[PDB]
Amino acid sequence: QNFCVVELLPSDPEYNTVASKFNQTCSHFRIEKIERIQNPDLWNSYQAKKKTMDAKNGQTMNEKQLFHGTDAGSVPHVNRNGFNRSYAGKNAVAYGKGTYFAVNANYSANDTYSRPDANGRKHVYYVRVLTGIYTHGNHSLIVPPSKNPQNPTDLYDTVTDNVHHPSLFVAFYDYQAYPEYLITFRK
Ligand SMILES: NC(=O)c1cccc(NC(=O)/C=C\C(=O)O)c1
Repeated sequence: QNFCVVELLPSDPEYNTVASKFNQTCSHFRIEKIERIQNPDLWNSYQAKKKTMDAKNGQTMNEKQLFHGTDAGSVPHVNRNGFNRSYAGKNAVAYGKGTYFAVNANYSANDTYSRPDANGRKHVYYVRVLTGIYTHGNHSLIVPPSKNPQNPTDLYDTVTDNVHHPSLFVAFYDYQAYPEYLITFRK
């Protein structure tokens, strides 16, 4: 429930990694700051989920770093809780009801997701997400579908808009995502 926020200096390698990724598609924005969110209990629950996923998915690289735009007022909620059940920015559209994450930052930089606040600042997290093994989503999902109807325990881990060339992923569970970095920027 408790956490720390550490601002990255522009000259730190970590700053540059995050900024470079963001700027692949968001170079016309101006980055005001980049912070690392340190929430030990959330990190520990996320690592336990990764350890379980890594034990079951074979060679799959279960983790992706993806983007999530949100309004200024959701930042304290995400910082304490991650993208949990009460997170007001969960969405229910063509790929299911859950939390939506973008492969590319420009998608999250849309004003609909990273709403500019009264000072014009926009907020996009760069999030460790356990994408695991995924399939094509659909509007009815609140959890991902089962992989094999002949042994329906094991579900897909996430769903996506396009299995072989994804642009977004939907995660349905708490502790499937860790809000590692917060990028504050403007137009
Ligand atoms: N909030 C986000 O940054 C984000 C990331 C990826 C996708 C979306 N999209 C949606 O919330 C809804 C529908 C969709 O893309 O088709 C938002």
